[PDB]
Amino acid sequence: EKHFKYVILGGGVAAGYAAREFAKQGVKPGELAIISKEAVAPYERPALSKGYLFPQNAARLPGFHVCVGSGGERLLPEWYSEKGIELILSTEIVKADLASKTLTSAVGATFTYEILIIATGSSVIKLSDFGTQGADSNNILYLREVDDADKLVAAIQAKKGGKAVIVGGGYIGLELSAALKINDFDVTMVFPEPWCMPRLFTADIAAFYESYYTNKGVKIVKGTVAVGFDADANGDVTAVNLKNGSVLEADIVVVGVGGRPLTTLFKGQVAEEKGGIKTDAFFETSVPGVYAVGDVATFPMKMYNELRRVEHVDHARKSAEQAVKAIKGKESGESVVEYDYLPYFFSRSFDLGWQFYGDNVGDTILFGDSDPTSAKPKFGSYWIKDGKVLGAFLEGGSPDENKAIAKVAKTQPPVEELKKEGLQFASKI
Ligand SMILES: Cc1cc2nc3c(=O)[nH]c(=O)nc-3n(C[C@H](O)[C@H](O)[C@H](O)COP(=O)(O)OP(=O)(O)OC[C@H]3O[C@@H](n4cnc5c(N)ncnc54)[C@H](O)[C@@H]3O)c2cc1C
Ligand SMILES: NC(=O)c1ccc[n+]([C@@H]2O[C@H](COP(=O)([O-])OP(=O)(O)OC[C@H]3O[C@@H](n4cnc5c(N)ncnc54)[C@H](O)[C@@H]3O)[C@@H](O)[C@H]2O)c1
Ligand SMILES: O=C1O[C@H]([C@H](O)CO)C(O)=C1O
Repeated sequence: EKHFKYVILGGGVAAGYAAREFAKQGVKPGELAIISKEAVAPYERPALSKGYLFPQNAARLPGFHVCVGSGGERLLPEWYSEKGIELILSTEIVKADLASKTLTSAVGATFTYEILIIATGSSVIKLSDFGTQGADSNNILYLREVDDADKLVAAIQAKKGGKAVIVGGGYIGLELSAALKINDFDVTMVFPEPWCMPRLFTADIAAFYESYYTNKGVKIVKGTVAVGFDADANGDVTAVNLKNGSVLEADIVVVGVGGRPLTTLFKGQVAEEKGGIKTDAFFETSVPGVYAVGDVATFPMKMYNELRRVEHVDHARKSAEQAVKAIKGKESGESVVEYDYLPYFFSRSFDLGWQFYGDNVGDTILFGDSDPTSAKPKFGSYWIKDGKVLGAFLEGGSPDENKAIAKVAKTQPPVEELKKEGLQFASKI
């Protein structure tokens, strides 16, 4: 049975960033462990949908260990041992007893803590979860962890020049459709909503990305879902059957239909809200000494006076740091500031890249141009509620422009004629 003062459960983004902050905060050898089911030390998960998939000069471990994704120092396994931070890899925790402060691995082993950080991230939703016919076929692929990414790269090699079907029109769909096309596949994206990224993109924004993709030769089939798959005698996928009776031939299927917080270890033991583990502004759960960070946390979003859960990397990094600051604060007597999060989302594909800051509520307007025949296109939007700008999006911004939209979102300036020189508005705030 192992004993640690601090245990981080999960070896992902939030775990690595927590490890960095513990080290900044003076953690001593033998005090901290990170327990992860993965076989590798924490890494910047966003690379798996982007650089990992380049057909040459691809990202690979140990390159994109944390914290290189935010311009930080890289934490190789050897950083952890030299600091006496125990990485316990290839270890899945299958039970957590918060009353006894003990965790039990799949293999029977046991681990105790005085302070626990839950950083278990999200599951990948799978068509097999739905019981979809033929969803067990080979080369139907998901992307959450580096092991999944390796399987996809291997399929991309095995099936080169063939046909790929991307199921889903969220972040994964967007990024992976682009990656497959760059890898020389005939690519078709299939999704049920009226335009891609329906939660964040407006119809205007979505139409830009759809036309851009179309121009790159990506086929887009809207208004339907996969209801079945054909497989060959070896059980490899050969076609995707759609709700509307169409069939798409496929050598590879990539599915991105959402993720859900991995919180079932704690079912009944902590308070839960909006699908995640409820926390305060310090990431502390119902149970004292038990924190929850990253994708699992439902936490108070100061600037919008609501609880929220966020499933993006910037929050994973920041929430991790905050927890460690709160823990360390309590040891010498806090105060620590409440988490004050400004939402930051972003995606890049092909030669495109956008950022969004704030909250996408209220009425929207589009500025700039907007032309999918490029180059490089530069256009944005503002979300306006109660006479204030609450949210801002920009595709193709320089660093000063991106900064300027972030400042709009953080300061919520009043407005009416923005559309006029939209970007200039941000540049003058
Ligand atoms: C492929 C991909 C690309 C993405 N790209 C972007 C992007 O470009 N921008 C952006 O904003 N967001 C992106 N995201 C979202 C972002 O990566 C997440 O918000 C972030 O990883 C959350 O970090 P976290 O540590 O909560 O969880 P995760 O990094 O998932 O870490 C969870 C860790 O806990 C381990 N775990 C879970 N249960 C157990 C257990 N029982 N025992 C031991 N270990 C366990 C997992 O294996 C993992 O190591 C991306 C996500 C994916 C999947
Ligand atoms: N740049 C980024 O921020 C980025 C990039 C990659 C992954 N991710 C994260 O990774 C996780 C997984 O992403 P995702 O794209 O899978 O989730 P997502 O929630 O961003 O979107 C999933 C999409 O799946 C579709 N959907 C739901 N059921 C479906 C079905 N039966 N058939 C077809 N489509 C269906 C909807 O169009 C929805 O838009 C999320 O937490 C996401 O935030 C983030
Ligand atoms: O935040 C990120 O982490 C990775 C970095 O580029 C990894 O260095 C990535 O691709 C991002 O968008």
